Amino acid sequence: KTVVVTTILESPYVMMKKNHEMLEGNERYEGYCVDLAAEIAKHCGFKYKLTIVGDGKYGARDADTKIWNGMVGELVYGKADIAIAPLTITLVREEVIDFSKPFMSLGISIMIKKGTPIESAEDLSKQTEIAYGTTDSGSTKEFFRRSKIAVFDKMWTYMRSAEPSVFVRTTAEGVARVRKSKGKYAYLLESTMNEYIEQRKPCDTMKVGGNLDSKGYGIATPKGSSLGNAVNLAVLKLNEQGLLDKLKNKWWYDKGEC
Amino acid sequence: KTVVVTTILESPYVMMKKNHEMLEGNERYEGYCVDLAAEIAKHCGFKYKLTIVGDGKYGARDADTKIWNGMVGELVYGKADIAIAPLTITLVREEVIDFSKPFMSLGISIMIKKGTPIESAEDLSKQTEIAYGTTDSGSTKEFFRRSKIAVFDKMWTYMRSAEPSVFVRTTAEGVARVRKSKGKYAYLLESTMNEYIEQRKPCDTMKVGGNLDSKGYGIATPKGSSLGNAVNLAVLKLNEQGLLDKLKNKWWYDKGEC
Ligand SMILES: Cc1onc(O)c1C[C@H](N)C(=O)O
Ligand SMILES: Cc1onc(O)c1C[C@H](N)C(=O)O
Ligand SMILES: [Zn+2]
Ligand SMILES: [Zn+2]
Ligand SMILES: [Zn+2]
Repeated sequence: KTVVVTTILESPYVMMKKNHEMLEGNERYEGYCVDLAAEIAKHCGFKYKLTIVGDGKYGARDADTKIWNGMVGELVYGKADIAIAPLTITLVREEVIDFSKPFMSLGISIMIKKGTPIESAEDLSKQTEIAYGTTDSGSTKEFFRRSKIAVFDKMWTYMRSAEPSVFVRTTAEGVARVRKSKGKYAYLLESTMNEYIEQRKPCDTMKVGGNLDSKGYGIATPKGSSLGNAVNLAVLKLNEQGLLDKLKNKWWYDKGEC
Repeated sequence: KTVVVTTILESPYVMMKKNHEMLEGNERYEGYCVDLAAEIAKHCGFKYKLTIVGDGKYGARDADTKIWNGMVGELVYGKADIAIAPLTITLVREEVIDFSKPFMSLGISIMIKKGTPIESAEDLSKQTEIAYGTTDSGSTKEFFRRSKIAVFDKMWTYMRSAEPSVFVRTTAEGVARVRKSKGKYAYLLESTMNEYIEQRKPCDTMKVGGNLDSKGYGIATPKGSSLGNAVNLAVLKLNEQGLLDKLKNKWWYDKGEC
């Protein structure tokens, strides 16, 4: 009956509302994905319940245990019926779950503390004073791990061996490390969120260079789910109507602090 | 079973090779989609024949007969097994055919001669001296037809009633019209092509302003096709391998002549 939506607490997609403690259910959260979830449900005609993924991860398969974690995992093991989050459409994930066409287009990028002498990935690879890393269990980390491109492979070879760890558990943790490391730490994260942070006080971070790749986020459902077809048509319908662009402007730029 | 591939002669996606005269079959053509078709065929393990869409159209549904034309029509009516072309993933099309995840990200844009006083869509809508139109039977013409957004809607009302016709049969016709119109004609087409033409002699056109939307091109197969699954995963693999980006630079900028 009520569709269980797995999502992640990640600003500006899903965030705890100001006085959420005084509210119930879906009304406790606000964000791009909360707005989208409400629309996807309206158009597909289903009641739903927003839920925050238990392990706070996007989703990766543990080689060896072979168990999927994050939102991907909740879909795979049947804990949730659908995932509405900034979840990247990738091959290893599409092999175990279904994705609608993209609702947002983006790519990996470099976030620096303003003033950092770095202008590209090539710059990062060619040096060592400035450490750099990615978010722990997801598509960005897999991108470098699986890359055959010289620059990206050089970066992986360093990152995978760097001590202490250059990987962070969450985006907030990477942004903080960037802000606190006095230009000695750069962060590899998707452009959508790099751009978001660039507009939030203290306005001390910046996105540099072009995107490392081009890809998208999709609404995910368990393989062979009944919701798949309709959510995909809903996504296409809503993008064509301009809602998705309207929502990015709302959560990114209208609410800009810089 | 040799796979019949429907595609369209559209630079730099598919073009007749210089020495096509004494060449046969697939060898007669070259371009981004020619390499892409070879790549996907390789990964999906099938033999194929490139064939040019008979009516030279991307694909639109006649409102009276409800009959589909273009590459979409060839797929719907079983004249082709797969379409490998710069074909845009849209709702009306996704309803009759299947599309893999995007192999290219893009958006509708504005092509001006060069030196013409137009900075954006808003500019076009506020004047009458400079005529502007789109290509027929495709997603761009649909974008404006079904657009509730003030500027785009206003633009449609002008283009629809326009006399003479501001719509063109092919992208080649639109580019020629912009080039010969002494800046009195602006063309609405996708960013991918706008940026391609911008890098080709006589170097007299230019893309102005940002894209009007964000979408993607997908490899299309007829509903319930056996090829669907594999081609989708192959597209994902190729994008992640970095091949699509390799192909983009090859046919767009390495060959750039401006
Ligand atoms: C959001 C976000 O931003 N940078 C990132 O790596 C992520 C996580 C990424 N979207 C994933 O699905 O793994
Ligand atoms: C290519 C291209 O470039 N501008 C355009 O309108 C098109 C056609 C568009 N890709 C379609 O599928 O109709
Ligand atoms: Zn709605
Ligand atoms: Zn290959
Ligand atoms: Zn007719």
